Amino acid sequence: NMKVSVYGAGNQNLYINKLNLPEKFGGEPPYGGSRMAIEFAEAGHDVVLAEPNKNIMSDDLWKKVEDAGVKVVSDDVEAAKHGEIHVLFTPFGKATFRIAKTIIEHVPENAVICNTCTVSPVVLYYSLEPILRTKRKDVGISSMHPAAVPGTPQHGHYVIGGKTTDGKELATEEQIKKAVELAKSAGKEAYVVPADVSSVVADMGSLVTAVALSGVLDYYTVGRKIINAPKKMIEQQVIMTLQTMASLVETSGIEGMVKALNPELLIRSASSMKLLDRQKDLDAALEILQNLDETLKAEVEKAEIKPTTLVAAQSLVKEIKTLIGGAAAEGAIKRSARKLFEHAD
Amino acid sequence: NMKVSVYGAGNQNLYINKLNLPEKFGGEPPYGGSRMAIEFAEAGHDVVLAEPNKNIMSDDLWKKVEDAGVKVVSDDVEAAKHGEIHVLFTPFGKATFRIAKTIIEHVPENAVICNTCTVSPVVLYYSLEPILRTKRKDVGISSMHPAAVPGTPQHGHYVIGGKTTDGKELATEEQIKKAVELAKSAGKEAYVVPADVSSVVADMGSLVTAVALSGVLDYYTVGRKIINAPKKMIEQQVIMTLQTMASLVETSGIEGMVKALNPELLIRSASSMKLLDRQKDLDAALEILQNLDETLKAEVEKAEIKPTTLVAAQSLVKEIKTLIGGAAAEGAIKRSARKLFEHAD
Repeated sequence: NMKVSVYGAGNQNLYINKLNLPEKFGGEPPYGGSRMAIEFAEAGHDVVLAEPNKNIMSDDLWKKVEDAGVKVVSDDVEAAKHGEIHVLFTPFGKATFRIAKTIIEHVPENAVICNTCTVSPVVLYYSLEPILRTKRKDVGISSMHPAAVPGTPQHGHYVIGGKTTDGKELATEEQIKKAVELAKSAGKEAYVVPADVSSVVADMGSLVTAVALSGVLDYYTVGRKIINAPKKMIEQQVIMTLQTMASLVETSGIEGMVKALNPELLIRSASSMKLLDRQKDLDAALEILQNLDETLKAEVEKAEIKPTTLVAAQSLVKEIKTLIGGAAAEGAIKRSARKLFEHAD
Repeated sequence: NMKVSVYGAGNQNLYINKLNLPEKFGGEPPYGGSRMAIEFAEAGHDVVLAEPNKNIMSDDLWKKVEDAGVKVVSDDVEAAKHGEIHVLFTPFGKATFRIAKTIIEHVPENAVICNTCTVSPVVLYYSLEPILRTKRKDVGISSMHPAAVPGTPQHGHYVIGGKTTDGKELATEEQIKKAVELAKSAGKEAYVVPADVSSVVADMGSLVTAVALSGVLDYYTVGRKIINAPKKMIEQQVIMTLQTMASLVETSGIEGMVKALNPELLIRSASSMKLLDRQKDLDAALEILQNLDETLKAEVEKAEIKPTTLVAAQSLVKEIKTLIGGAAAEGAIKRSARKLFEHAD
């Protein structure tokens, strides 16, 4: 049994009407934060749900939350005192950071604080870092990311943030094991993933990840089995294309990156790469690029390709450490990681 | 009419046997460099072809080259003196750079030197830069990249490198206009593309570009039409996923990046993104990820996720300029652009 505090019930009007989820995906309301609370309560845990606004959910939905055994409070500090694990199902932007900052002072010894989809745990860690580093060295940052809308049938799993690909531990092993056991007790598959990459595998952007990965693996097969390109050459091409596309969107936006890449041209080039006898990814892609929206094509036409300095980012991280280093290098790196991960502003 | 010099006939055994092109794509031999020479000669241009090794092509294929009106020399310096435009259909690695360095001394005033698929024009420019900057300020670097194997039916176009996304001009407008007119006279579509990105749209890696772009545009549609996510949020997710994937391959290789991303997990997450009623790219991707080669899965299992510091590269370029700047910043940037673009080593 665990003490669990969940923050934010979920905008039910959004799930129900705007996304039309009960019709499009399945399950029944409530969805989101309250649904996670329900599930944790049903797992036999001691669950508190903090929600300042009782209007975001029908009274009948409230009843289902309480019926599950969840204690509903409107005071974040009260949930802060309760939980050994704290799950922020809280709005995009300032609100998440305000709540985290509010509870950090009050959570009990060794509590772990977890993001869901509205924030990166790396950025949440940066926002609490002055506190975590002085007054609350015991508190962990992790994630309890559903990577699905809780209450829909797609929700069979949780993404939990562990040690970053840089080796930084944001939470202890104990803390991470608690989060894992929480996900499992609710009948979900638990995935521990490096905390920096959790967003990449769990947010709505995971559509891009999965499509891009499929193109990489397709290219890897052609390169190994048909062209016989050395491993390092295939990797260099992989890095060159994805890094260029990322950096073009970073300076110029989706429209500007499309202006630079030219989909018309891309159809021609990528045609020469039909070398295996079924490449469903390539076929899909060529089709999609052939049928660009006429008004998208019109934005693209008029887009500016802003100044872009195309570089291998890890090599540039290496350069800044050995050339300037110390506190100024760390400052540059934290700002640039923040530019990468920060969800809203 | 133009004087044109092409370097490298093309390994005919490779196109014919190893890639089985006449059977798989069409056309007739010769393919490659000699084929470009043939086509330029047929366009009514004064064409020289430099090839040190007469064994790389059957005597009957040689005959077709000469029959077209191409003058065949085995001396690079002799082709160097001839051409106003110089097309390097030359091997991966040292050989391309050795030839470029050999001809640079001898090409006539205002000549333009062009890469094809074995080299990036940015890296070719770096290798000649001490010369281009002192003795040969008149010489241009561009590309004449077929983005297809010349002699196959897929070859209907040329990618020509113009001003870089950073604003650097590697060749004059005159020089670029010559290259364009060359491509057109051969009946090809001419695409002028920023020279830094030419590789990304023209090399074998353009498979990854086209697949990844299709996932980006799919995600852009869901985000605009279904989720109603603000434009900047969609872009931030786009940057975050592609930049992470690039940098994971950069430190850890394809196997290590797949170990970090977890395709099993990716199937689950990306499932929640089936929101439009036909997403052929997503469907292809989920399929591909479900059916990973058993021995690929085994490499992935044992792969190391090396230290990776996940950052937005353009933001980090901005940091190095304002923190250190000058000659040390330029050195760091050139090395990191070189790490990105360099095809072989």
